[PDB]
Amino acid sequence: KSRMCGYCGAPAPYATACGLDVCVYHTHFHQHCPVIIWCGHPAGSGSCSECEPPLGKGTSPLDEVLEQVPYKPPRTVIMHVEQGLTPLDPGRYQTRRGLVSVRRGIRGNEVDLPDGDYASTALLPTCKEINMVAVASNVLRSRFIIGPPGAGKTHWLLQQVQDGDVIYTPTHQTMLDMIRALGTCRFNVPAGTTLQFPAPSRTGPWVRILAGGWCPGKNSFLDEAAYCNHLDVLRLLSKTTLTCLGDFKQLHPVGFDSHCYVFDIMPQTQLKTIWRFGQNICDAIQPDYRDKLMSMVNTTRVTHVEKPVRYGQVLTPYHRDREDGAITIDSSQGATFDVVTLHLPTKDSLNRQRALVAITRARHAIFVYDPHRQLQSMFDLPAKGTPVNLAVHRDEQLIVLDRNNREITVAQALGNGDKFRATDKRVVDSLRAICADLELE
Amino acid sequence: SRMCGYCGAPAPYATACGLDVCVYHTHFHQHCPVIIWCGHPAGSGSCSECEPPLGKGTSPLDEVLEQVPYKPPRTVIMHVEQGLTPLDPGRYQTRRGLVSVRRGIRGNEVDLPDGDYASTALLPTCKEINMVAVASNVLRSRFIIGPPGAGKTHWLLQQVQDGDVIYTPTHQTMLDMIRALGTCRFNVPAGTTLQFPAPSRTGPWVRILAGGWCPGKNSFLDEAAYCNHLDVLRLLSKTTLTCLGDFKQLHPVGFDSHCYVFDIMPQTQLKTIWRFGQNICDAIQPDYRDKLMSMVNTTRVTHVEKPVRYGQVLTPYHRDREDGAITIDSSQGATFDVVTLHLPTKDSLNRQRALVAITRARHAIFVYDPHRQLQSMFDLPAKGTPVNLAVHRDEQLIVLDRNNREITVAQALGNGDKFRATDKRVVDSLRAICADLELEH
Ligand SMILES: [Zn+2]
Ligand SMILES: [Zn+2]
Ligand SMILES: [Zn+2]
Ligand SMILES: [Zn+2]
Ligand SMILES: [Zn+2]
Ligand SMILES: [Zn+2]
Repeated sequence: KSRMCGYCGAPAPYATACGLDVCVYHTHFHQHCPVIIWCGHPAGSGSCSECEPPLGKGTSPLDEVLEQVPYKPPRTVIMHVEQGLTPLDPGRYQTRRGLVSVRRGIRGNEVDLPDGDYASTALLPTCKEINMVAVASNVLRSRFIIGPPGAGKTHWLLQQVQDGDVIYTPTHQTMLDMIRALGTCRFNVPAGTTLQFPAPSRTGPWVRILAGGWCPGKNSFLDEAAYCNHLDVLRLLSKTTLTCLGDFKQLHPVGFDSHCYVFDIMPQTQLKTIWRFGQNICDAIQPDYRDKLMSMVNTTRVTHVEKPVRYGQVLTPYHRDREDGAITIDSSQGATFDVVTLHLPTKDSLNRQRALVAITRARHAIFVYDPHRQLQSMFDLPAKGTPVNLAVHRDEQLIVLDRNNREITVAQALGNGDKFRATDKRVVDSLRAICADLELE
Repeated sequence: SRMCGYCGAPAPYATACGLDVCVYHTHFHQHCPVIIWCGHPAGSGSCSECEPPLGKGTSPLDEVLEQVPYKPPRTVIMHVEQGLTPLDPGRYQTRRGLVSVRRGIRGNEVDLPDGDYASTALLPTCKEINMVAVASNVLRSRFIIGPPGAGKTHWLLQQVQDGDVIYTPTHQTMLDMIRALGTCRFNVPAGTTLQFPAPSRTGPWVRILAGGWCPGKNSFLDEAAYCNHLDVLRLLSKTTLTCLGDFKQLHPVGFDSHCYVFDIMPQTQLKTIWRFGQNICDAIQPDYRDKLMSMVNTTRVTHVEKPVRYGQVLTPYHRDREDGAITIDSSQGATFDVVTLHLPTKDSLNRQRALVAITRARHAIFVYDPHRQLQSMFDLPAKGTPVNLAVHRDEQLIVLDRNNREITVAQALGNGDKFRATDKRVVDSLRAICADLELEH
């Protein structure tokens, strides 16, 4: 029945409002939110003889991380205490006589408060289940795998996960992405997803949304780690070690300056062999990666157009510029296409991470429309030729670009004696069907 | 009431082979005996009606039947009791000539009042064959010659409607059809030693050729040069066909060549090849009218002086199979990345079986021909490939450089030549292995 302190796992009679469990000493070293102490007041408040002592800065990295998660206090609901029953929700409240926990009874909700009216604040779930001792060691027992785009980190996970293992992943979407590279996996469809999830096949490794806390398994993995909420990572490292796959040079987490500090003190190894694009792309993105990248595939065509084009998937920075099937660059992390157009109509719109992702989505050809010459400032991606015939869909119509980017017909492509380049199944199926009809007409 | 298979007139008799004959045609089926007005077979001077001698028939059918000799069954005894016998349904020749043994909720449903009659069963060989309609229906059908790797089965997907039917000659061919189709109705055959998917019942049908005709809108014949001559006739007794095949690949088992009907149908040939290089295309071009064009890189040809075991090993004779090698005839419609042709026995290679063997692999073929059998049929020179092949041996991925030297994937990454595979399991190994080289070393 006794809680241990999340900073100093000594006995923890108290709790922050956010709410981490603190000991008698650490009540004055959590400047992130108030902590009510032995007297009815919060520490630091000059309200009496006990809350008079001043607060101090905390030495934990947890403190430094809360500096980017501002405390939004919820408003006081009031505590109407029966004989022992009260009409309130789950529990974990700070009244005025110390911490109070109301427990789920189906014969009413029971509290160990004598009959009266007490003003009560709900505790947040921000630092619940965080144990900074456990984190301190576990992080040193964990590993981080830098998978650049197209190095197949997401695949190495498959040739290593076993069915008693748990895979954590940050968003509903990345969750789904992982379900499908696995196939048979166990999971729960998140409350309030706006997507359609397969059937939870009940004989596979587990897949869980990072925000769900820790769940026991044998080995645990963190998918798209450099992107994950800092506090939910810590909630994991308070209970297990982790095998972390991600990339610092792509997108940062959505409410934070950079990636969580725990990855910076892990041992880090980086995949160097790339299965998705040509060496010219690899060379363009090399500055962001320590070890040399070696491309297993052909030169990816690079073309810089003067006026906008619509070849392949169109990627664009800002939502307002999306036309006719295009998508945001951010929404394309993890995705792969044969051909992308990089659509840059709006100025000061392309940050270095957003540029990385975009020039590494395509396999065979990228078309860059960069009137404000933004991309040259971050990546040296010179125009590059391929002596092949590109095949891509556009408005459900197979079109063919020759080695000089002229739209020609399937028939003319067979005439010019250059091979077709394409990987997408539907493109390749349209391509093979059409060549049949040409011969049988 | 039954018409005649030769002569669509009232057919009150029937050959031993299952073909309904009129009164005229009784004397013109030299393939097997048939019984007349009396109890005797014509020809046999053994009565007062069977004295006139037999005549040669003038249908192509008679000509086909010269290739399936009549094997007459040992005479069963038909125990007619209750009007029911304990023999299996069909047609028999008792005492009385024509007697039909039906389905029955009673069990058998026989006429011929009770007694115990020596019976002979008719075979199912010419059952439901109407040469009149065949004659008229061939001239309405079409034949698509699809050389190996022309993807004839792909053009078929792009034409078939849900009411259409697709016949196919073997269990294996049916499977491969079903998988290329996806959504398709079928019944798994009885006795199958293979693993069929679940018969999605919202698709075009897919039936086994020996399962006779079944209603449908448009019908199709798969690997038509390979199909049983008489089973094809059964189809042309009821509908027109669209036939996809290759006369220059295997013959139907137990026949000289393909069924004559394809010779009097219009024929067109696919010219575009998606499987092997133009070197292999040139090697087989004598067997095809129209020029073959390859859409893929050269295939390596290596003539070995010792037997090897690189890739999938093909060999003509069951006797020579060792360590997972497969006969050449088992490999029609299969595709591999690398094949080894294992030619250790003399006079083993007809022309069809070489055509098949040398058009199975995508990227490399190794020939072991110490009896120099192949040269007599196909000019298959040696050709080099500036690449590193990859293939499994015995659960172990081995790599061959551009000089056919086994190397390690480590060394492969060093010689700076791209890898060349397509098989999924091979490519996943290659990937997993390159991961482990940079991750654990
Ligand atoms: Zn403490
Ligand atoms: Zn706090
Ligand atoms: Zn106080
Ligand atoms: Zn007749
Ligand atoms: Zn017969
Ligand atoms: Zn007679």
